[PDB]
Amino acid sequence: PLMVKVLDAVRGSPAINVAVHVFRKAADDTWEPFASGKTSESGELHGLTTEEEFVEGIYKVEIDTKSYWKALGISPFHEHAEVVFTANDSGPRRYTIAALLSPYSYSTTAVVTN
Amino acid sequence: PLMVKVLDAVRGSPAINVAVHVFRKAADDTWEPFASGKTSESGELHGLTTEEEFVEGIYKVEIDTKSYWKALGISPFHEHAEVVFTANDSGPRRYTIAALLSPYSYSTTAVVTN
Amino acid sequence: PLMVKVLDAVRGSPAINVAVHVFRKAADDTWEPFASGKTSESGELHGLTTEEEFVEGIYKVEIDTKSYWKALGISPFHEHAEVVFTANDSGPRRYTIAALLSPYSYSTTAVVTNPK
Amino acid sequence: PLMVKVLDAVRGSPAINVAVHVFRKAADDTWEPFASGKTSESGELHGLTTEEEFVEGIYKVEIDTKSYWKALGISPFHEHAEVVFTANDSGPRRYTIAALLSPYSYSTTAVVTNPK
Ligand SMILES: Oc1c(Cl)cc(-c2cc(Cl)c(O)c(Cl)c2)cc1Cl
Ligand SMILES: Oc1c(Cl)cc(-c2cc(Cl)c(O)c(Cl)c2)cc1Cl
Repeated sequence: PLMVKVLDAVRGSPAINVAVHVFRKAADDTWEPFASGKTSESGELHGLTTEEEFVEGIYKVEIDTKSYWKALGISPFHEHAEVVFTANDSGPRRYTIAALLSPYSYSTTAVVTN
Repeated sequence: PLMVKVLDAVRGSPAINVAVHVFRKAADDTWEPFASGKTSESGELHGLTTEEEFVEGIYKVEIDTKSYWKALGISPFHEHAEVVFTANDSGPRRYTIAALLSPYSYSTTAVVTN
Repeated sequence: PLMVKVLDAVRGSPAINVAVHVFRKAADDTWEPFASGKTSESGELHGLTTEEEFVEGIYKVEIDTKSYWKALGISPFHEHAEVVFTANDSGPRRYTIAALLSPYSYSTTAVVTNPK
Repeated sequence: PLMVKVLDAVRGSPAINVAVHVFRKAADDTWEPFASGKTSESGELHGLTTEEEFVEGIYKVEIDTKSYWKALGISPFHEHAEVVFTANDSGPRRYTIAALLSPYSYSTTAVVTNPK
């Protein structure tokens, strides 16, 4: 039900080997670790969760952009890129969170489908 | 070697049934029709060309954004979105041209891979 | 030293009356309130801080996008847009944090200048 | 009535000395030169036209991104960024055309206001 895709706007490529951490907001408003991984050669991270586990709630996707740029020897602005959203059962069932990265900027969108 | 992908930033979805026209710059600097189609349910348009036909040169991808918004009953700013680039044999062989559409804005990127 | 600018990609306009909260990471690693305000009719928020107060640190600028969209009758995807960055670590700079908002997407950039 | 603003997403700065050419579609469907200039140190290009000259029509703003990147040692993807729009069809408006540039990507938006 959840896929994260990261692209590099400097090289025109997938952003490969980017660390991604997913958190779920707890009852006490803290962020509890949920799923994590590193993007593949396609810039994608699949297999984070299952339909059973991915219940309604507020989730945060944290993308380690700073390490990505530093590994390319490029000085970046942001510490990370964070995407925070509510999962809703009334909407479509599959969520792609995409991010398009530059050193001093990023774009992010959601593609939510059945 | 060429795929076009169009996304809708208002609905969080693929942009389906969007007309896309591809042109190649001729020797006299005019744009000659090359390929065209309409995006699929996934927002993608595959099958535009073949490796044999997609020689080095300057290409233009024109995305009919205005008709897309008008069909949703939404007033848009742009007449269309145009992406103009050089195909280069020294670079990677596969080109994805992606566009993320809003009524008064768009983002576009290239994902160029082997 | 710090300005925030927010634009609306649906209407082609400034995003007016957007709430913005700025935090600074404390020595104990918590986010401390630093400053807040709302965008003006130009989509800009000035006057958040001073060059004396805006010391080195890790700052978070939280833009309350959800409240903004809901008031237009759009049920948006994101809770907020957060921008996290180290500031002033090579001496004072001027920072503009800009965001371009859609219901299911946003772009953000920084314009960083050196006052001399 | 028409301002163009260009930002650099790699450096976090205005995109300075970017060439911009504006065209207007003629009655014979050709693109007629309308006005041109280069972005200033703020990344802005003012003074392209007047409210009298900027009549109804279909306009193209061509931003010469390739030349800009090449001068930074980046071989970019696009030839240029072109923005095509109908202007002033409900009376005069003020238009800001903004672009945020990366070597393989750009974003563009419009801010359209009504002077009253
Ligand atoms: O498959 C995708 C490709 Cl190729 C591109 C984008 C994508 C994502 C963002 Cl944030 C953008 O600004 C643009 Cl222009 C494309 C998204 C997906 Cl899901
Ligand atoms: O003054 C500005 C104007 Cl008009 C536009 C942007 C701006 C900001 C983002 Cl995030 C964009 O994707 C685009 Cl295309 C423009 C920024 C500033 Cl500071």
